[PDB]
Amino acid sequence: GSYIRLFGNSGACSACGQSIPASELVMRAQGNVYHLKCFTCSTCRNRLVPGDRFHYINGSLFCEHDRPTALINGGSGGSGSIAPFPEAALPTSHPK
Ligand SMILES: [Zn+2]
Ligand SMILES: [Zn+2]
Repeated sequence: GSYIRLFGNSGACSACGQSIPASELVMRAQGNVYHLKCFTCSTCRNRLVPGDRFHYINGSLFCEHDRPTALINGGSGGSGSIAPFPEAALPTSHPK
């Protein structure tokens, strides 16, 4: 295993992967987990906020400012995607 940076294999965000604590709520979407601080677009690094417009395509984070229009299934009369909320997912393993 090479991708394992999550103090083992409990849970981590694809942006940084620095431990998913039970204390810090994490943003979960289709089938992936992210940190509320790591919830930023990969184009302009705009933080996605619950109540603000964001884009989630192929498991990637974009924003209203970039708005990848060349490959957005549903980008018709203004896509209305809103950033999800952070909830507690899984605790990280701590090797004592
Ligand atoms: Zn993170
Ligand atoms: Zn952006």
